[PDB]
Amino acid sequence: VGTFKAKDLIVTPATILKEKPDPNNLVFGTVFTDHMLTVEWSSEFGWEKPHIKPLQNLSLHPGSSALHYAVELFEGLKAFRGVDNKIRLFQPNLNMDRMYRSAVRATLPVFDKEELLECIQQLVKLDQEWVPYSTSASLYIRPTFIGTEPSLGVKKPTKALLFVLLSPVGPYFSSGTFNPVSLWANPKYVRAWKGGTGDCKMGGNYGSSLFAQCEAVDNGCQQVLWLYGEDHQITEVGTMNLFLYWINEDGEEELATPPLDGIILPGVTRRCILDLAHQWGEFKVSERYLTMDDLTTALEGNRVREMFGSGTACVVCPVSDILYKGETIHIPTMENGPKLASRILSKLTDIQYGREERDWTIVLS
Amino acid sequence: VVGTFKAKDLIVTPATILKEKPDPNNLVFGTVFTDHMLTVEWSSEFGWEKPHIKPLQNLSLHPGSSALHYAVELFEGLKAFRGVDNKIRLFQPNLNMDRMYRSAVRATLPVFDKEELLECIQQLVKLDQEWVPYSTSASLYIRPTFIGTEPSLGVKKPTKALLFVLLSPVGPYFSSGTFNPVSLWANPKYVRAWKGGTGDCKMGGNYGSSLFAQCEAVDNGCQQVLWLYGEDHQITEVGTMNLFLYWINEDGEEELATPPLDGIILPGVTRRCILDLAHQWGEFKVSERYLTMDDLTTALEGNRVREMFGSGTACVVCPVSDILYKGETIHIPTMENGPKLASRILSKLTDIQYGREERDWTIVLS
Ligand SMILES: CCCc1cc(=O)n2nc(NCc3c(F)cc(Cl)cc3F)c(C#N)c2[nH]1
Ligand SMILES: CCCc1cc(=O)n2nc(NCc3c(F)cc(Cl)cc3F)c(C#N)c2[nH]1
Ligand SMILES: *Cc1c(COP(=O)(O)O)cnc(C)c1O
Ligand SMILES: *Cc1c(COP(=O)(O)O)cnc(C)c1O
Ligand SMILES: [Mg+2]
Repeated sequence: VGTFKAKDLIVTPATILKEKPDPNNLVFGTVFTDHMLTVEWSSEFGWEKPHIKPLQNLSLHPGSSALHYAVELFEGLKAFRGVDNKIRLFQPNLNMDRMYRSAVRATLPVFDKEELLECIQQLVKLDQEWVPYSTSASLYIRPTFIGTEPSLGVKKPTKALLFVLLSPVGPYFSSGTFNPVSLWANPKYVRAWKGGTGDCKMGGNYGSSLFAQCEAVDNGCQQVLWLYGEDHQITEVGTMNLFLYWINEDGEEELATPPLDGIILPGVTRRCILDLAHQWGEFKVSERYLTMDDLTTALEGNRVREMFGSGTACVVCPVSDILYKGETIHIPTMENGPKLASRILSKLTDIQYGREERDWTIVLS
Repeated sequence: VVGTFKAKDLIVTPATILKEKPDPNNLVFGTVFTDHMLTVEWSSEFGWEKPHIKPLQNLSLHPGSSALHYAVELFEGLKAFRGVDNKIRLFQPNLNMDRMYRSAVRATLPVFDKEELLECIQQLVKLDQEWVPYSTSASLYIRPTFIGTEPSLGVKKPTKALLFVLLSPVGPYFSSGTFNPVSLWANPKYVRAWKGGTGDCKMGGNYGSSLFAQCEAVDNGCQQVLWLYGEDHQITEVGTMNLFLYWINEDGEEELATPPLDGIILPGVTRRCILDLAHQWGEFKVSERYLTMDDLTTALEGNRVREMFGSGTACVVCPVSDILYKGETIHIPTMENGPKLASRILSKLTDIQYGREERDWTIVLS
């Protein structure tokens, strides 16, 4: 039981460097930088020294448990080139906390969160010219942790690989504006269950999503609204946390989001939005159950203001419609500004690009 | 695009150095691999490439491959058996091809021609046929595997995939080669699968989530997990195996019971074979029915339980001796009852697998 250390980094620079992309023509998660971080683990010898080396294919035994039994987890965070040309990470300690917690739940080996964050800092530093020269683009950082056990028994792995990829990305939507989405709400598909891994960023949570999203697209919708339970609770939207801004049953202005009862991924963006809403103290902030009946009752009383997803790749993604029980239900998000969604995006973007000082950002090592 | 690969297009790159075969008595499940593997690449742009049989070697995967990030992956498990007549047989391999195809559609992995995949698997086993053990208690495990190799990090249907097949010689699941009854850990805190989920498919995402509960079982002195579901603590599966209960039921009737295929149970090939045999014998009631922990503890207090066992490909029939539940150890008298039915099932399935009797369930290697 132990950790790799950043002071042990072995750095092998690429001798052929790739052209950087146009920061205005960027598709999320498609372009990769020159270098990656890799760290090997075995039960026999523990953590090997960490390597920063050229981006390359992984060489994996075909029996590797990541390939058979989804022994795998990941993270997602961003580096931003500030208005002052200082590169900043955003809330990276929250990602290290979540990745450590996911590793325990996956039965992958633990590591020192500060050692991994310093290894990520050194990788971004080497590839810093990849952090785009744009106030609407960023560098996506993908820490990934896989079982590489070369045996077909279903068991805790005795071999693993932790690696980090970098990808320059633009706005999630090419327009760089709000592209409000239609949601497909079919209770036939359930993303997560009590006693499952839905509250960890484990790869096994995401395999089911593709089929339901393909069905959404066949029915003229862009994303899945994940429903849970006999009362059709609204939980998450695609790969994003779900917020509802409304007048509640008590006549109170409220920002509501489902609570962390085991079927909700505790998003870093979700945490930030709840912290902002509590700080502003302008309306009620509630982690509470929201059902489709709660929503349709509110819509018929003109009580709904905004619905939006939260997540790293999109930040704030408004919802305009839900298809449920054969009816298209309009959500008036875009007819209400969307004032709160816009205020949140502006605040987070100002912090990310260093337009205001914050404890939420760390300058590049 | 090429809609499916064909076996007639197989490219064979033989290994030039062959490995020493293992002792068929000293085999740990899924640890030893044969000389060759099958690989077939797919892209949305061009469809399926030609299939390759080549030496076992590492895969070269883009680190963004969706199998590694979002568990875009599934597998199968089936066996080849060297008969008492030295003919190698497969056991209902078309059921595995059907299950794998159905899982691929649910995963959004590309379709393939099930007959062409089975012919490629036959050619791979034929090349590595000396790996099929010279033992009536050992077999060759076949692991078809299908992974998303999409390099991009969006959560989306893959535009690149790899279908591959590994072979692994395996002995009895336990080195003793006799029944090693297990103790089960029953904790309703963890759930394997749920209604609206993918528990009825061999998708890798069903297994990664299970390891934590298995580790908790082991540190509480148990070998396997009894998977509970719902407010009434339905008993569903035992480890990675289907669950059978042989008992006198609530109505006083001798009964072999197993949970029903309601979407949270893997539809095991061994499970369906056991139900088919039990219906054919007609010596007791055969029921696909819900079973709860209360049903089981009530039966045990009434001395109504005869045998409990798992069914699956790697073990065939795996008896259960004990369950740890609500802080108490509950003895299951499987081994004090022979176990007569478990032994009879094992003997019948092994007689079919090793060609001691003719069966529509076996196919001789082409
Ligand atoms: C898994 C981590 C990487 C990642 C991959 C991926 O494919 N997506 N897609 C995202 N947004 C699509 C989307 C939308 F555009 C709108 C709504 Cl309401 C809901 C929604 F999910 C986001 C985000 N944020 C994201 N992140
Ligand atoms: C996933 C497919 C490959 C595979 C991997 C693996 O680790 N196992 N372990 C198995 N048997 C352990 C076990 C037991 F020994 C006894 C009982 Cl009651 C329940 C049980 F699961 C079996 C079987 N059959 C199996 N198959
Ligand atoms: C990552 C993730 C979230 C939250 O994303 P953040 O980028 O941490 O805000 C929500 N739901 C799912 C399924 C996720 O994978
Ligand atoms: C593979 C598997 C079984 C057994 O299926 P067979 O086709 O008999 O090998 C049972 N339960 C689970 C969860 C499985 O993965
Ligand atoms: Mg054909």
